[PDB]
Amino acid sequence: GRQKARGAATRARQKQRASLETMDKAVQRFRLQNPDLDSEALLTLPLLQLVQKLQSGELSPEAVFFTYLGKAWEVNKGTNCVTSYLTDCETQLSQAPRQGLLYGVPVSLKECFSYKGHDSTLGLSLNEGMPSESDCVVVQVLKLQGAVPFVHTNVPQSMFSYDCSNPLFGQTMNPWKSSKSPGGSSGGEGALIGSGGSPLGLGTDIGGSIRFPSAFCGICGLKPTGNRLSKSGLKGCVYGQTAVQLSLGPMARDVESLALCLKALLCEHLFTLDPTVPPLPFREEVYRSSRPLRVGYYETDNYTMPSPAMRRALIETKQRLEAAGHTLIPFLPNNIPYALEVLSTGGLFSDGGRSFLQNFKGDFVDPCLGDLILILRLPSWFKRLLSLLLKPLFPRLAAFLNNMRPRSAEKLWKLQHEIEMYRQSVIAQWKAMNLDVLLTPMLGPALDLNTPGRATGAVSYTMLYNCLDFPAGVVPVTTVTAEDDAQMELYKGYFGDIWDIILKKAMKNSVGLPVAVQCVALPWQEELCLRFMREVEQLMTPQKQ
Amino acid sequence: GRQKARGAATRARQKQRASLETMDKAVQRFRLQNPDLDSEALLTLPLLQLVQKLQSGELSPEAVFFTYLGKAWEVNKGTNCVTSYLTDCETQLSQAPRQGLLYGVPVSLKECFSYKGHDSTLGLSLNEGMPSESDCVVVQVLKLQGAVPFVHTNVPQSMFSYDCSNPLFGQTMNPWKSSKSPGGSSGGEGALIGSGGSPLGLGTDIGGSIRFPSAFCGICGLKPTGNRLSKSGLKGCVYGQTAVQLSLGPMARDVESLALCLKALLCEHLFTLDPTVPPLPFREEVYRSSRPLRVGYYETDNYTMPSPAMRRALIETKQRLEAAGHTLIPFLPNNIPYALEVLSTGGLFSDGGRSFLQNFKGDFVDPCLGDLILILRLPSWFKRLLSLLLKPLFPRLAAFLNNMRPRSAEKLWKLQHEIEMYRQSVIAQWKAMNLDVLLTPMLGPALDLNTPGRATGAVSYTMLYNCLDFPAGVVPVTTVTAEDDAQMELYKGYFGDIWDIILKKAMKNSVGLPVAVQCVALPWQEELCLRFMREVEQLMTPQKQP
Ligand SMILES: *[C@](O)(CCCCCCc1ccccc1)c1ncc(-c2ccccn2)o1
Ligand SMILES: *[C@](O)(CCCCCCc1ccccc1)c1ncc(-c2ccccn2)o1
Ligand SMILES: [Cl-]
Repeated sequence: GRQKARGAATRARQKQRASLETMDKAVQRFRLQNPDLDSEALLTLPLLQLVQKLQSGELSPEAVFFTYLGKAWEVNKGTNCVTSYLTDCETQLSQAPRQGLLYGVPVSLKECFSYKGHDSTLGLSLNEGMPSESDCVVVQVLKLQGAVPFVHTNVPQSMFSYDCSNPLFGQTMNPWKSSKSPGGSSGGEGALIGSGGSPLGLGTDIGGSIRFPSAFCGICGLKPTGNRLSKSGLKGCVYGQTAVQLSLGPMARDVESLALCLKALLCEHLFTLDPTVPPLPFREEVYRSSRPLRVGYYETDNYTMPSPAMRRALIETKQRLEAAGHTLIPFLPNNIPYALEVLSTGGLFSDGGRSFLQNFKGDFVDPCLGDLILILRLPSWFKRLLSLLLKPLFPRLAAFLNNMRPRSAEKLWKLQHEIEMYRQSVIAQWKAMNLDVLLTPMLGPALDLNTPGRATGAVSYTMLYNCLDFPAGVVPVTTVTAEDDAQMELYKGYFGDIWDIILKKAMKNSVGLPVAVQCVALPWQEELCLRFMREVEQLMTPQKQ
Repeated sequence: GRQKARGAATRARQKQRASLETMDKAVQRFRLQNPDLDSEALLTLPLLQLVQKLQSGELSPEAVFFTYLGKAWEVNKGTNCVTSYLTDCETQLSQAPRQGLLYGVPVSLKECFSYKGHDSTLGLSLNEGMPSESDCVVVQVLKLQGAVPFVHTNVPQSMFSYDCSNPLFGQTMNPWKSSKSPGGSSGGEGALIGSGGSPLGLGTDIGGSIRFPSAFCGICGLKPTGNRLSKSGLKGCVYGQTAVQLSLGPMARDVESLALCLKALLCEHLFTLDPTVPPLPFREEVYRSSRPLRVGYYETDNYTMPSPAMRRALIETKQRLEAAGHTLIPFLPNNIPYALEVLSTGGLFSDGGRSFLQNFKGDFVDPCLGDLILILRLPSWFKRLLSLLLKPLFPRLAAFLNNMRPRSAEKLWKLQHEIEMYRQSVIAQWKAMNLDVLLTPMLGPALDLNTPGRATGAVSYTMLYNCLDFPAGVVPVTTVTAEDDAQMELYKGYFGDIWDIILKKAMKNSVGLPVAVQCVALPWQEELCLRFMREVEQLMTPQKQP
């Protein structure tokens, strides 16, 4: 029976179509009244300058809103990144608090950021036609800071994916190349911000879901420490999994934009609306520091062989940092295989997938999820026998499979404790070399559509820091050259298993696509992390001031 | 076989004896050289004044250290609160950083605060002769702030108890009345600080273990939000249970001492030594505020009927707050039975007790734990059958028994999510009435020895805030009167089960014993919480000296 799933799809498509139609009408009505508005001047302004002109009165909020609405609508045509037009938002426009740190700034939202009167489907049939009954906390704070949230953007079915397709709204494409994934689970945001259609957005990230789409689409993203920001009111599909913690964070065209966004969120409105978040205000002094940095670095995690473009990105950044006076120290977190295979996978799937799979009862399984659902459905004894068979030839596959089995509360306790010990073990490493920050590769360039679901190993660069729960952001530093792309033909991977084979093929045909590096700091050091991101932005892409 | 347990007891008792003997020799040697030191003047100084005089140079650190060491040794004689003399600590004395916020202050440590070269036994055989390899983080911070940690103090076997006895170092007694429990699991500290033998100490608290001993021994304690202070290096016996988190916090003779101790701990040293703790510095402006407060309150949680002393303590505090200009708003957190029976008990024993019971293999089970170990050992089906049998008669006993069973990772996720939602439910309730703070009763007067283990129900007043993970502190406000004590003979309890019956008997003969109220704020509001504790202290113990 798929009648219910087909009904949901038909309806979701109707709403998305209607929303885009409403956007078109609003944009045309505005343009007829403002024939002389220099829209490209306004669209190309960096957020900081846009904000200052909104604040001075030089730009009206309406001019900014409708110009950006027009561009969002245009870029959606080739990306399918927008799922819904947040229908209140013009009335919010007219009432945006004037002294707010984000006054007059349109902000895009990953679909799971609950918004009153709108579904947060996550691409699942069961969530369709169940509108949210209030704004989640961070949407409330944005609004109290004068921001104007205006679209929900697309995500892969269930959000447990670094691709971006679902059976409801379909497939989001990379704005730089249609055959490529925008990444995700925050892929809508990546596609939208990456093509100029929103100056600022929020995403979420449990295995790389802010960082993948940022990297793949050539923009900036920060995954803070999990509890730096509020997850109150967020839509999700598994509840009470605390071993590997969700984080929510900003995505934007530059580092300053992420900094401003954090500064606006980390205010009294957030702290009182959600007392469970520690009231740590944005430390501007740490963000603005120009002190030389002790920067740890690795060019590979020995788990996912990096692409030629990834490796060159890393070495060139290393080199410009050295040239600017920073100390670059080789550093690799210990026991990565164990963090990924036992701690991260086990933490994410301690119950064998059963809670997660309830979401798919009755539903279609998007092709971009691959065989994940098929695998999770297998009984525990079969996952185990399969694991023992695969171990000698494909130890990685064997490891994930074994750790995706159900267990007792007793074993989850043991797992939670190991996560905590691992965390302190890397902190210890870090302190022993006296690092300030850590520079790593970031998976790049964008994989072809429907391949992230088949290259699970490639999450190693990002998931490590979900497991450690350290702040981690990504900055675009280069684009893939023909030379980089030709060298993929020599890429073999460290394991030679199906994940390596698919990644080889998936990263081909990527000339001109953006490639990032990743910046990490210790827990609660989001300001230092951003300070480091700002430095990399400056040295590698000087033109983004 | 208890041959190993007996061996560990014999050794631990030798060490304790040797420790105390070393303390005596050091005290005697000092006193010989300082015949004209007014030790009572020095002992009776409040910590803030003591700190200032250490800081000016008017009192030497040696004077303060040895005078306090002498008092500790004296009060131990009738309390058995000291398990070990922290042997480095005279060398640390000589090297204590002069600009440190706690320069020259002797500090007592609950035995689970790891200290280089010493066991943290927790009263368990299996931890004896396994000396800690370094100081835990908060001990390091204390030392970097110029403090001088000097004794490990006693705890009930495993710490999972609000009495204070174990098979290794034995039973700690209340300094006010030796037939009474000092409370605990931080009972050593309560007994030591409560009789004058230490001006400041740190304890831990997962179900009330800072607040019970503070309340029972007539002193102050704060249980902060769990992750306000670093737990790195703390000794425990259950690993990876994150549903109901442990919290560490100060104990002292007044509120200002708690404030100073939090201020000294919340510095860059702690934050960089344990990056997992959010670097929230102590907000003095919030602590020193004298704004009128919206104070929620209840005289009873409808779970544990309060003793007459508890209820009067609560109403008199309510009344003085109103007299002082604060708004007192009736308020009771919703669904307390659920939070205690399902959320707290389940989170604490999600695995049916199996990890916890590992600690007791081969060991004696201290009488003061009651039947806890016997009940955890019971197979799951039998816990369940027993529970259905008890349900009609004793629903409370039935509930705990049912929620003490093992479950899957899947159900723990559901539970962890329920804890998180309940937390938000109470927060919403709290915001709906626009409270600043909450005033509740606090269990007591001190129960007789070996009865906390049989009055599990009486953790209701404190464990609620472990479950909610709100900062909660206790302040002494009155002592039990003849009239309060006479009225316990009419105490029936709300359930009439064996826990109500034992509490009635256990609080008997308590004239003169201290009785506290409890102060709560929202998560991360330790400064507001302490501000409110200060106000109750000012109104109810006006003769509490500066
Ligand atoms: C996003 O980070 C997910 C990226 C894809 C990670 C797949 C990891 C994996 C590991 C082992 C086996 C298979 C796959 C992301 N952002 C939000 C969420 C999310 C998911 C579910 C509930 C709430 N939030 O994932
Ligand atoms: C302390 O808070 C314990 C107070 C007693 C709580 C008993 C609650 C209970 C009993 C039976 C059934 C259900 C609930 C305290 N402080 C520290 C610790 C501790 C214990 C074990 C390991 C580490 N820390 O308990
Ligand atoms: Cl936290």
